[PDB]
Amino acid sequence: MIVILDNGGQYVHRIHRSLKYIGVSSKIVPNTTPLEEIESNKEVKGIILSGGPDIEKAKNCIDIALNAKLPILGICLGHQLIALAYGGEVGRAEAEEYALTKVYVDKLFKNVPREFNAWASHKDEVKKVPEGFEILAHSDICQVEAMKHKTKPIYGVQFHPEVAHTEYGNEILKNFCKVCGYKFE
Repeated sequence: MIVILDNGGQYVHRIHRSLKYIGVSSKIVPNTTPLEEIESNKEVKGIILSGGPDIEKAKNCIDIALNAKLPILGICLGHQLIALAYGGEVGRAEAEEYALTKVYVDKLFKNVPREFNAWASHKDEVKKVPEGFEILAHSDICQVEAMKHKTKPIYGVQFHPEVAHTEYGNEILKNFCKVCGYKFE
């Protein structure tokens, strides 16, 4: 089971519907869900922090990003929240509207080409990557399209892998799920 923190965005049900596509069970919980509740359910093998319009209403994800023992994928707001949580920096970015963005893989991306089109907003972006993290990908307009913690199973993506408009979206979700112990036969 994967747990999805609902940070309020339009694409949270889509996360559940894409994980289903690749045969991964998931459930949406409100983003005020204490970390203890999530980890007491031993079926939960990973966490997704969803997209969301307001970082100041998703403060509890910072607690989850720092303290969880399970793997974490942050998506857009969630990517920014992981960055903030380890003492990285977030700021206004280049363009608010969801658009197709060419992403360059600089190093999650098993079975994915070096360039691919991703569905992304750039209202906000990680300005400073925290200690213990490294950039996995970038676009022309965004230095940090994806990142991961070097030793902890924690991943962020500025773009929405759950949206069909993202090429290899389900492959990216599936690579995350493999880290969460999921077998794909």
